[PDB]
Amino acid sequence: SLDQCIVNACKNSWDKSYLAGTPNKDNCSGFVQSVAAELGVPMPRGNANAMVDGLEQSWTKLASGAEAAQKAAQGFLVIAGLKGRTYGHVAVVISGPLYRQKYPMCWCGSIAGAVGQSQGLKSVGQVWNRTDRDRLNYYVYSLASCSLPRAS
Repeated sequence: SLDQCIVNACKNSWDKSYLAGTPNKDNCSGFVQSVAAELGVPMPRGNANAMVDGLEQSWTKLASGAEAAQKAAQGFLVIAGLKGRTYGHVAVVISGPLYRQKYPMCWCGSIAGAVGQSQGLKSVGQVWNRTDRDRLNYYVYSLASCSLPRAS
């Protein structure tokens, strides 16, 4: 794919509650935490702003959304993130055609409701406001999370 393991982790994480009592579909940071936990990727703790701060300090940053999609297609966990004045947002980037040839497809939950939610059917350029989508950071983990295709 080779992002099938990541897509699977997204699907599995959608109905989980990383923070007890708070469905991940209603909590962007919790959703990403559950995905990372399933994949065995260490993550900074906390809300979206805190996670972005941690990723900024420790993870390789990609140059573009196009590169983000390519890395996800190679089996890497790639997080799109941007800090907010009051609330930030984070999302998992997956492989797929770029929206407006620029913005990669994603999975994310959000307390905002539908506008901040994507089950792989929206891009980061639809979830984030127009004044934010060109300001996103894309962080990739140092090792691929996905495995070889099935042997048989």
